[PDB]
Amino acid sequence: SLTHRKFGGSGGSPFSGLSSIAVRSGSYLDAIIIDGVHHGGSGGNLSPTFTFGSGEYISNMTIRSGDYIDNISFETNMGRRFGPYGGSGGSANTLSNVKVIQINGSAGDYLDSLDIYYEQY
Amino acid sequence: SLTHRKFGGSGGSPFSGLSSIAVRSGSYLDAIIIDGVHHGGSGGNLSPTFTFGSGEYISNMTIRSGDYIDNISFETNMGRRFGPYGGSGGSANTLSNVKVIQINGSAGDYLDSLDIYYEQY
Ligand SMILES: OC[C@H]1O[C@H](O[C@H]2[C@H](O)[C@@H](O)[C@H](O)O[C@@H]2CO)[C@H](O)[C@@H](O)[C@@H]1O
Ligand SMILES: OC[C@H]1O[C@H](O[C@H]2[C@H](O)[C@@H](O)[C@H](O)O[C@@H]2CO)[C@H](O)[C@@H](O)[C@@H]1O
Ligand SMILES: OC[C@H]1O[C@H](O[C@H]2[C@H](O)[C@@H](O)[C@H](O)O[C@@H]2CO)[C@H](O)[C@@H](O)[C@@H]1O
Ligand SMILES: OC[C@H]1O[C@H](O[C@H]2[C@H](O)[C@@H](O)[C@H](O)O[C@@H]2CO)[C@H](O)[C@@H](O)[C@@H]1O
Ligand SMILES: OC[C@H]1O[C@H](O[C@H]2[C@H](O)[C@@H](O)[C@H](O)O[C@@H]2CO)[C@H](O)[C@@H](O)[C@@H]1O
Ligand SMILES: OC[C@H]1O[C@H](O[C@H]2[C@H](O)[C@@H](O)[C@H](O)O[C@@H]2CO)[C@H](O)[C@@H](O)[C@@H]1O
Ligand SMILES: [Mg+2]
Ligand SMILES: [Mg+2]
Repeated sequence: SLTHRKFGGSGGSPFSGLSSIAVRSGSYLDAIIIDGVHHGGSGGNLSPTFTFGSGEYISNMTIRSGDYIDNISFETNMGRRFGPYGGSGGSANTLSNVKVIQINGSAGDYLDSLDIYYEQY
Repeated sequence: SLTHRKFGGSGGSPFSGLSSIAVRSGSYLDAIIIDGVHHGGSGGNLSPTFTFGSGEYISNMTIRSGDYIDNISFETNMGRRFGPYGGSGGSANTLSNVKVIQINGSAGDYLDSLDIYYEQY
């Protein structure tokens, strides 16, 4: 059962473990790069890195996928945009009015799949 | 209390976003370093970095806390432990028979709070 629990006090500035994202892309997502950790292969070209602010999170996202992840775009709650990066294959699926918590997946020479954990609002 | 969705195909090798953890600690946790990214202050002493292996996840965790995070220790499904790090203040809470998915929190000069996202078995 998926859940969360908070320990500690009320001080400080919020942070997420998911602190930055970049991709390598061409026709597909060759790689997704999460906090600088690379998942996938070395093809395509490297995107800029998106670094989240305190309290900033992915609120909406569009993922195109087939056998692999074709394309990623997202928007944050601060209205900032990442992508689209990738190609035009697959079909699109969207998350709307969410808070993304984690990005897991599977990768080889490319990014095969994503398993996105999020809160739905 | 949260959900997940999968996108893409069945190829490649699985990965988890949460792949390394270190802390700075004294009396409290001054900081937590997740996938290399520093959250918190510059006090205390830097712990070794725990780098997760293939198929490894936190299955047991004990956090002491009050206004801040006083102490952390955890064990993985593969029997590999981190800590205890920190002090003996606050009060203790344990999660067990879990799979930790993400660590968020809040931090200033110290680690004020941790929000642990997990599957509960
Ligand atoms: O993102 C995957 C690759 O995209 C491009 O590769 C294309 C290539 O441009 C095209 O001639 C060929 O027919 O298809 C491949 C993809 O299957 C990039 O040039 C590569 O760097 C990427 O790996
Ligand atoms: O998500 C990537 C692409 O997945 C499918 O393409 C497969 C195709 O099904 C298979 O016959 C061929 O051998 O491999 C390609 C991927 O290289 C979708 O049909 C495409 O729309 C996607 O771009
Ligand atoms: O991420 C896409 C696939 O990557 C790998 O497949 C490679 C294979 O390792 C290599 O020997 C061959 O030359 O190219 C293929 C990619 O076409 C993984 O082994 C697959 O599981 C992934 O789907
Ligand atoms: O982990 C927080 C800090 O713990 C110690 O600081 C102590 C200090 O040793 C003691 O003299 C004072 O009375 O209390 C503070 C904590 O409130 C470490 O020495 C520091 O490096 C840490 O930042
Ligand atoms: O988690 C850190 C400590 O939090 C509390 O101590 C606070 C106390 O609540 C506050 O009134 C005072 O001003 O600061 C101290 C921190 O030194 C818990 O009572 C302690 O057990 C915790 O160690
Ligand atoms: O993480 C503990 C707190 O760190 C900062 O608090 C500072 C504050 O900025 C400074 O003016 C004062 O002198 O010291 C405290 C540390 O106790 C954050 O601003 C707080 O939100 C955190 O709780
Ligand atoms: Mg408490
Ligand atoms: Mg400050």
